[PDB]
Amino acid sequence: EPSPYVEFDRRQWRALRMSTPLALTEEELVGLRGLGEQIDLLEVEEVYLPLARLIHLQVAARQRLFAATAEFLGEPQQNPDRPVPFIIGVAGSVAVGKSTTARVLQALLARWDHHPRVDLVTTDGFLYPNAELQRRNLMHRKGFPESYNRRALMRFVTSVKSGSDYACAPVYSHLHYDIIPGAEQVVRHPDILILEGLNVLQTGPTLMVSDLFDFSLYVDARIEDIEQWYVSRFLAMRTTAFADPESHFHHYAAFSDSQAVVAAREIWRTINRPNLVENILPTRPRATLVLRKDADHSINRLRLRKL
Amino acid sequence: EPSPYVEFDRRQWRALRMSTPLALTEEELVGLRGLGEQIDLLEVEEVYLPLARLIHLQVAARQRLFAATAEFLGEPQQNPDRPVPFIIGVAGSVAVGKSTTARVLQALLARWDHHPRVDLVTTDGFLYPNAELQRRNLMHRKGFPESYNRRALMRFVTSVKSGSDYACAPVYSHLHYDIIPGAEQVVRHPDILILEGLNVLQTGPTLMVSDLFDFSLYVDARIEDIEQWYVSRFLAMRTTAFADPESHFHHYAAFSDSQAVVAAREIWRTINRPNLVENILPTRPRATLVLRKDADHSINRLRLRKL
Ligand SMILES: Nc1ncnc2c1ncn2[C@@H]1O[C@H](COP(=O)(O)OP(=O)(O)O)[C@@H](O)[C@H]1O
Ligand SMILES: Nc1ncnc2c1ncn2[C@@H]1O[C@H](COP(=O)(O)OP(=O)(O)O)[C@@H](O)[C@H]1O
Repeated sequence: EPSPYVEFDRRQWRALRMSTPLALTEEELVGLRGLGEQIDLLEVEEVYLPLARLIHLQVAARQRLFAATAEFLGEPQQNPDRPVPFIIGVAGSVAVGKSTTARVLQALLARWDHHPRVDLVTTDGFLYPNAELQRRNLMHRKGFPESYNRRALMRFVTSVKSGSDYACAPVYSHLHYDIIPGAEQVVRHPDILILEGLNVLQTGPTLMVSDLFDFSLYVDARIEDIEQWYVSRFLAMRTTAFADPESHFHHYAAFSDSQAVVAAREIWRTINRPNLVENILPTRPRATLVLRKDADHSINRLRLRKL
Repeated sequence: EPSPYVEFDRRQWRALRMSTPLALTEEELVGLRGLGEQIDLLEVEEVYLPLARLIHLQVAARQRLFAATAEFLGEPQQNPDRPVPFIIGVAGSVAVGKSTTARVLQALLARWDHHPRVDLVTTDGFLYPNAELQRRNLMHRKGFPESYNRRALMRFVTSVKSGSDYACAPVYSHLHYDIIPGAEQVVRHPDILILEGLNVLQTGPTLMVSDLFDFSLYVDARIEDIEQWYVSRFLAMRTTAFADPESHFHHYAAFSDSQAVVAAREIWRTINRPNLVENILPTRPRATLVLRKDADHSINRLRLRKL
């Protein structure tokens, strides 16, 4: 039976790397991975390099596509130095490694000879402020579709892909657990934009951001494995993030392995798991490429969307 | 504020026709329109011709796109005489003229110099048989998402776009109001496939048909105007379709204008309107091109998706 997909194991996937060059040191790579992520240069070669290639083969191809509409409408032509921004989306559960994958990807893509302006934006900054969240009674739904100002989010990406000179996005603080007053991230007509978020790939009664993606990634892994990464990281943060007195979570630093595990699991059980099951996972089918990571965080399976 | 859309009035739209040739007589056009549709050669020139152009500009462009993935995967190349089928979807309410628009489009596209194999398939044949509908208690939800064997529908389109030599689809009888036993529509690797249906443009927790469209159309019009076309056509069918003794609706032929109007409205109120409002209209935002028709069935506004 025919399928819209094609799957590989790392062995099959790596052979598609070809000549793509590795332009990242093992040290640069470090400042790119988040706590708990195992990414090393090898994985960047057998997995991220082919991927970088695929994306580059499509950037050109995807443009012939907008050219047509421009030609059809009988408009000016190029401005080879201001084409239509290539939008890439990275989706996946909390603690699955999206940020690592997105930062690495941005590092690889920016380090290509064109030296493209590759901007990265997370939907974090599009959550509603805690005050506003409390108003709607959503302080325990942070991450669910309704906890984001999607109108703003959509306005943003649309602006960037429609060729605006610059666009602004609010900024979220993981330290204070809230939106930073007056903080803004300005994006100036990038060549490529990477939007990272749990709910980037979702669809709805209104034109959404997933409808503006030219390529998409879904970082996947077993649910019990992700809970594990989540709990584990929670305990680990007792001495890194939580250790800071300014942290909205400083009280967890004192917890014992045992209590921390109990706490980490309750949050996972009442917030992140339900959201992953009800909102995130149902979007996985639409991702151009799904990266299957096993229990050790290693990506060794991939599902590509050819149709 | 930037938008993913661009709108035109017929005046602006017609100028994009250019040189596109009219290869249809006023007589050929006739056997293409359904009862009540006002389409004439003029509209085919000021509206359908530009559209035919746009589509042709994209067929080429859309292919450079699959080429890339083929090149990336390091596969054989062309077979210029078996490229990836261009899938087009035509959505819209019951009685809005989809079938006319789809048949005309197919006529125009087939009559292009390449003389492409342009097949047209309606989702009608993918409804569940009345017996099966009765089992699920859906005899009054015919047209709603759940009244279709979408797995089959998806299997079909996927097969055709994945390059199969041929694919089969069941056949629906408007006369007997049910699926025709043993009837099948065989589609052989067309160059272009047009899928016509109320719910073609919808999205869901699973990869769907709308996800395989390379271009899409949404025939629109005011809701009170469509009800009008529906009721009006119901009465008109008393002497055409319903007049046949074999019709599952032959009993309506006898109705008086007044009773028929009462009946037509109850069906519209309890079936077609709810479905249009709850399922069809919410998909309009995702259509590549929306054709706004006014009360006289004339299309004089269009909304194009550039993003
Ligand atoms: N409470 C926290 N305090 C500080 N940093 C955090 C906190 N929670 C998560 N982070 C970091 O911010 C990012 C959050 O990632 P998550 O939201 O867990 O998605 P993912 O792990 O897939 O990137 C990661 O870099 C994570 O290490
Ligand atoms: N009860 C019926 N009997 C015979 N033909 C019908 C009947 N209802 C609709 N048709 C015809 O079949 C097609 C049904 O179209 P509809 O399902 O009303 O969508 P649309 O009008 O947008 O094409 C049209 O050609 C219509 O004229």
